[PDB]
Amino acid sequence: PHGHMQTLIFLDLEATGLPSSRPEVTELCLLAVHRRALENSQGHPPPVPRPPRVVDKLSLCIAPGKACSPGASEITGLSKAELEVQGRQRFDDNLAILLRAFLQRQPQPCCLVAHNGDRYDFPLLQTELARLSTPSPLDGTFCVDSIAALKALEQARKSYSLGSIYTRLYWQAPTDSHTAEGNVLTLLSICQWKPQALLQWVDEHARPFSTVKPMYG
Amino acid sequence: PHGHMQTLIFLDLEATGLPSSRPEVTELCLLAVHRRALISQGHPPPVPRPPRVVDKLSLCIAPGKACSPGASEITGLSKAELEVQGRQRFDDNLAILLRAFLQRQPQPCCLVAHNGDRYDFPLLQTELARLSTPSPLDGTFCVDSIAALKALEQASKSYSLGSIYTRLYWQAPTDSHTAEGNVLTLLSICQWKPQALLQWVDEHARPFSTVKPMYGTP
DNA sequence: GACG
DNA sequence: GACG
Ligand SMILES: [Mg+2]
Ligand SMILES: [Mg+2]
Repeated sequence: PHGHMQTLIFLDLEATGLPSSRPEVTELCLLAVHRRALENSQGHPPPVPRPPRVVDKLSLCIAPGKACSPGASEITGLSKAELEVQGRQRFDDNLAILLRAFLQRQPQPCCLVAHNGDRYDFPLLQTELARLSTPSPLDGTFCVDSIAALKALEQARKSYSLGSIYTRLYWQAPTDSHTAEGNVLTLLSICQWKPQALLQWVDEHARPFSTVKPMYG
Repeated sequence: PHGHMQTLIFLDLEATGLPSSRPEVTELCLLAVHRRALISQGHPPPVPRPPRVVDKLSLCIAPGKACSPGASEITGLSKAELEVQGRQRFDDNLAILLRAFLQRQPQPCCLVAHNGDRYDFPLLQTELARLSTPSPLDGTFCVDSIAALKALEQASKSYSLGSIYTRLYWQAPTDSHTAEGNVLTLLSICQWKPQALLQWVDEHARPFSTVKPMYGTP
């Protein structure tokens, strides 16, 4: 299809609200894993996988343009006030230099992985990038939704939210459901359930991020 | 003295070995924090929570020489396994990245590292000297958490990272195998008495471009 | 020492 | 659904 994805980038965004509200990103986290590190499961239940030794990790809190919805502030512990008080910058030109440089240290093709990404994280990110005079640093990178991926894996009435899956696989509640990094780590663990099968699935379904259309605007 | 450092960037490096060995960085973690983000109830005193708003960067870096057996034992990293997963080298992009990471910080910026005055800071300087790019740390500052933690404790035996932690908190550090683990350990330590901590560190911050390279300038 |  |  687009060849074997050499790097998986688990991605999660915290933001000001749900899609209907035209949300802005308050926190982003990327965790780049090499396929090799990934294809590097137990019995029942299997232990929670340890993450690979070799990973690159990025986590940035971000001052949004508009205030957080009350619901989003309670879930994330983030507000427009504090991100600005504490001097967080906008989703600006730099941030894309930063992402660019971070993406630059991953062997291509890179494929972004997000949970409900096709509905939420991907179109959100696209929107936020579109706002920039800078060129997007993701044009060359691919993406895929982990919900689709795990529906297929688990096939070998269920909820497919992040926590429903995680608890189901490992019979443990996820560690941190309130930060971008927490959600990425939970995401990573469900994707390590069947590393072999999943990377195969990711390779078949990888899709260009350039196409992903904006949530809004 | 230099003014107020806006960002405390806790820093830790893993590497091929110790200073005598001419060591190369293999992993790097920065956790950037704002002076704002800085009580406790119970015994032994709880391991505090990292603050909510933080920027975190953690990168694996391929070194041009093999990891000494002791560095591999500590970190579980090896040159060949970094290279499998096509980790890059400490190059110009990296500096751009760090540049950009630091440029998202409120200035001025002060690195804090455990033994940095003797290991991380001079080593970082060496890594940055090797390449085409200007250093991103040319305008950055530095302080050692050992010296800092000395004072603060002497106003209330070993000062290895773990010894301080286990002693304040009565738990083993969560992870001593990775750069982020050490940054987080270092972070919790610096939250024992953050008020003073930061009192202590705005009095002491110093240039990083005064930092002499551990070695080399090949 | 204390850092890998 | 499921994302904040
Ligand atoms: Mg999410
Ligand atoms: Mg250290």
